[PDB]
Amino acid sequence: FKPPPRPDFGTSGRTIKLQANFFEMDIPKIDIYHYELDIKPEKCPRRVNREIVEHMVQHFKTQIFGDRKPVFDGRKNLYTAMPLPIGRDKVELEVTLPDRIFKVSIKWVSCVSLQALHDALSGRLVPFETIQALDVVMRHLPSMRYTPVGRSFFTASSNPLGGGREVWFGFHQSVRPSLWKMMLNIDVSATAFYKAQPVIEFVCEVLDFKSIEEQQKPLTDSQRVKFTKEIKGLKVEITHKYRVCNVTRRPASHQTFPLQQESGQTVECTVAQYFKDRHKLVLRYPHLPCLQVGQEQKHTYLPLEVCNIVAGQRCIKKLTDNQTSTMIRATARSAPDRQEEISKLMRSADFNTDPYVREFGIMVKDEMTDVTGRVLQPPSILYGGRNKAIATPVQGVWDMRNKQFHTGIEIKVWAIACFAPQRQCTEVHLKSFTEQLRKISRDAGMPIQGQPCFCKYAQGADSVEPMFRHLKNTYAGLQLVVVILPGKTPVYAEVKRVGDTVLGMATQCVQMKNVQRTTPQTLSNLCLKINVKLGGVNNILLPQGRPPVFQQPVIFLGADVTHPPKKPSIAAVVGSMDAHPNRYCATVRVQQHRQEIIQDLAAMVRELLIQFYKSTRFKPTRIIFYRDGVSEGQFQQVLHHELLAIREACIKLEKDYQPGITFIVVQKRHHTRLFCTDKNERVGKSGNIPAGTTVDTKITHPTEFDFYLCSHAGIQGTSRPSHYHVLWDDNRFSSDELQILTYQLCHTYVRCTRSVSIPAPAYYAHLVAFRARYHLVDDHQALAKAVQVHQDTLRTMYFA
RNA sequence: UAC
Ligand SMILES: [Mg+2]
Repeated sequence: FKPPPRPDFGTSGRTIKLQANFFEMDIPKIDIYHYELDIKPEKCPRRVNREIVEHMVQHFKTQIFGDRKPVFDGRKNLYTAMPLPIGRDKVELEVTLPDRIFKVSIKWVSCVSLQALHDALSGRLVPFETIQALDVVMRHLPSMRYTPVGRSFFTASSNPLGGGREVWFGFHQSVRPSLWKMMLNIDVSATAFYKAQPVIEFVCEVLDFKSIEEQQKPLTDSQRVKFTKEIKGLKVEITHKYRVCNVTRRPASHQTFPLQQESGQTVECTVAQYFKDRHKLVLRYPHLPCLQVGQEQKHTYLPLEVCNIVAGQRCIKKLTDNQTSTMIRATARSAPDRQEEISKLMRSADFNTDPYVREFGIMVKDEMTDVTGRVLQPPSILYGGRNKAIATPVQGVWDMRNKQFHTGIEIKVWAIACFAPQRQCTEVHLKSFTEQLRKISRDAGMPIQGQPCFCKYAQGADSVEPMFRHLKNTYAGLQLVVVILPGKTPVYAEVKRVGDTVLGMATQCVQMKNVQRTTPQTLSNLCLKINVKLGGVNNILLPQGRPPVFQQPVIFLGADVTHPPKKPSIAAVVGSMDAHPNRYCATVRVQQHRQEIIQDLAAMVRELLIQFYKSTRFKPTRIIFYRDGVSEGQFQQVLHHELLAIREACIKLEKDYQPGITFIVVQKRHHTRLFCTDKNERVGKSGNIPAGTTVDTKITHPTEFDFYLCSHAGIQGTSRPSHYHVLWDDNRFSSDELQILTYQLCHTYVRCTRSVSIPAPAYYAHLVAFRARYHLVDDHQALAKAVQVHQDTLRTMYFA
């Protein structure tokens, strides 16, 4: 029901001086006053409402507001520093915007006690409405100055991404509680928007046209479908605002609509003819389709040449890899650089001279918060082979030189399928590839004995299944099929579909591009996934160097949801199947569109418990549950349902079975940044904090059990420390034990010899759902059937 | 193949 209080403050690890992008706020103790606004029409966008309120305050200045500067949230709530002279009773007013008349009623609703909040920060376990009030106050002005996106703000600076897209720089701002004081979280952000250009040029940039003069013919269906999928849902505006709901198949010269003549009779009329009659405009490009806007019952069609893409539209649809890369190159910068940019941002914002921040007596410190962090000692890693070499993670990174796999799978029989055109990928390529791969393999501890028994060329996904159907039937004990493919191709999905869901064979693909030039590290990293794909163990945590939670049987779960770019959401939960913990088992379900809550969690947890008991012959006395990607506002419901789901999964097994459940939420999408005070502590060109820095003081929840942990070594840009919030804990973990455990689990990721940002279970869950995505593409019964995995595939970490 |  309620998250546990904080048990203790972690004392383990080596102390480090840090600075967090949290800026202390001096909050007065006075009572803010809360008024409610009912504006009609009631479905106006927040910006219009803000303009209405502005003009309202400036208009009724004489009898209502006076010299007071109230702050507005864009919806229905208006706050004032000192009370409005209206009393309890509701007042109605009219506000005219320069041609429209708005009826705005204002009635006093409540009082916001800043003292209650102040005291909550000091042992009176926190009012959300007060924090939200402060938020409104702090972001009243930037909301009117810039383009608000969630808790961020953006503007237009000439930073093309291509695709009709652009880069907008801005910032994130959020009022946040912390022990004792109120913090202002300020970070530099940037996101993708759509350019303010004519739809013609949009078509040009989407279909790679240098000019609209080319393609002097009607569009390929191929093209229409792409442009349709690009512009659908976007707002346009007439050059003489509408919402594009569809794109016509027929050109503007032939696309018709029911036109009512003055006699009353209706006759079908072409868009071109209508624009020639009504607007005296002859379409220059009548061969091009139309944009169906508004209601589909309205039958409203607009030619492309008379529409412009409305400025300020954030790009939500998934970015291409090149666009994403460009975004990275434009946004990524070292930690000191980002810190300086946040400083310039604070200087530019100048909260202390803000009329509204002044009005409410709020004051913001210009210095980042001094926080003392602790670099946790990393776990050693035990490898196998003759040596049984122990590797020590230096800066969250280690290697496999003079090291073999823990239990390297002896590869005797295996096949090679190349879908690469043989001109591009030739016999000698395959030979040098298998040669190099074998040397690196023997050096890795997973010996691929003998040349490949099978090795053939093929093309088209249509031939994937039967080829496999042949292999499994002609080679006894066939362990692995190495599939070679060039560039983007749906054959990967087919190979994964048949391989994981149909026949149950381990498949390891390589890009054709990476076949010809082989680097020892690439091949080694390939073997890392190949070994775990065959059920082997690459490496384990040092047994003696582990938290006491491993004293009695414990299962580690990792859950995540993934949402579609009608298409269902994918829920994925994985569980540890040994005591290392290395090998994991996977469960995956399809569920309601954009439903974050794992609906069928109980069945999955039950299934994982069953597999655990089958693999270890033990009933886990403790269940550790790492939940990914849950907003701070969705906590109570996801906890209420999923905790009861795990509990019910335990009860459905046995009446007496009640293991301790630790419900933890891992957040990676936040704006908490940590910087090194001493330049001697900076690591790499990024200048980031080292791998293992843990912050559970100062900027963390005043009462609850939460902590920041930066388990990964920043390679590029500024590191984002993973936040962990303990929603439940029957096991009564200490801060040190839980933080160390969470840190050590980040070293159990098998796809790389380095510490990752989030623990292996959550990452694995993400991989499972991401694989289910490819399992889908190729009614609920059929989907759940297509996502289900072959039983022989099930034991093994196929998602690796 | 591995933010
Ligand atoms: Mg997720």
